[PDB]
Amino acid sequence: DEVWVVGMGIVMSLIVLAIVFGNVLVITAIAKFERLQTVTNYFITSLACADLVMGLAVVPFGAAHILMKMWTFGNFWCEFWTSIDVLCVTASIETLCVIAVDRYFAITSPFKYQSLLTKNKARVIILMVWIVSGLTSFLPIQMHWYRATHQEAINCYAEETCCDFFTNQAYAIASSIVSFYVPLVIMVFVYSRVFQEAKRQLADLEDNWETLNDNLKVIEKADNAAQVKDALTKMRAAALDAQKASPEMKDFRHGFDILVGQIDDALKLANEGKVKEAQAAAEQLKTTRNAYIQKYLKFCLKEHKALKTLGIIMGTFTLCWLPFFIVNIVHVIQDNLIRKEVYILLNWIGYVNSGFNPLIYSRSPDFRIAFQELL
Ligand SMILES: C=CCc1ccccc1OC[C@@H](O)CNC(C)C
Repeated sequence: DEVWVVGMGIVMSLIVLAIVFGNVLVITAIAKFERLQTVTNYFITSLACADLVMGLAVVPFGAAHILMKMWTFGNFWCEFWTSIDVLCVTASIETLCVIAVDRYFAITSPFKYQSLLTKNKARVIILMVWIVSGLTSFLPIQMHWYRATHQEAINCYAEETCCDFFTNQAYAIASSIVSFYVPLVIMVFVYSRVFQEAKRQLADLEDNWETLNDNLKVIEKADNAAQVKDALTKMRAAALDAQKASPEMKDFRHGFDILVGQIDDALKLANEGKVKEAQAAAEQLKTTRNAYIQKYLKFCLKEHKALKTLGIIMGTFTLCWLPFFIVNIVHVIQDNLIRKEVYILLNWIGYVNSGFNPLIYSRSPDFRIAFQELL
């Protein structure tokens, strides 16, 4: 008893401070800096604000309730506590779904994400998500929908006792489906499509830079300047195609301008060149692609890091909250399987998850620099 009452208190307090500190840093980095201020970062700010509300008005009260013997704030301020608890989870999972949809709308069809998905549209989307979550969270709790249809619990709904959820079958199933299981399917499908499509765009650019290496390696330094025209004609077309398909747009466009100019110098205007400049210009092309791989690999690595960073967050959320939501479905199909010991523990797993988001953000170099220049 003596060891538990202090160890649990220390653990919960450390979790509270970790959640508040991390989410405050994540919010401040977006809200104060200018380098990282975009629609995806606006959605990140919405998620961080939801998790901050979870760490402020949900986690400490649940910790006090589990640490103490009974509620203390009254029969009211317990409906609000549960409402805010459900709202934070719903507005986190739906914000994650919006993030996945956004990262699908900016990898599949660009030139529209920079024209329609503006700051005003991002604000509208996050407001819509928050209002939808509020409508599906507060309204059932604030009235008789969440009440249980049996008399053992009714003692804990009044007379200033208890704050346990006491799930009723209909509301439990409806909330576990609408709030979590519906967003967790659209979310997973959309993000899996994003990963299936991102590889394709990388593959399209990789092969465009393959039809140049074998072109340069095989045809240029063999013979018959006539076919050097054929290789260079193929080289120009593939270079132009890659050029046709954030400093990325500026840097890549100017980079391909140099490559095309070098290609034209290799094509010359007084042909029969053979050795005097066709091979000499070919060697310079070898420097160009050797100095382009560095930029191209850096960008591909950055995207495969940025996407996997969001993949970890969308994976950490599932691996933390799904164990709880797979138990709520058990409590309705057949009771007496789980007592109120691992139900609290599995629930508290999702509570801890609110602090894992800022640590995952530190993996991204863009966020890490903002964190360092803020502490
Ligand atoms: C289905 C359970 C209620 C619920 C619905 C949607 C999101 C989260 C939900 O519950 C997770 C915890 O917030 C429960 N909170 C009470 C204190 C147990």
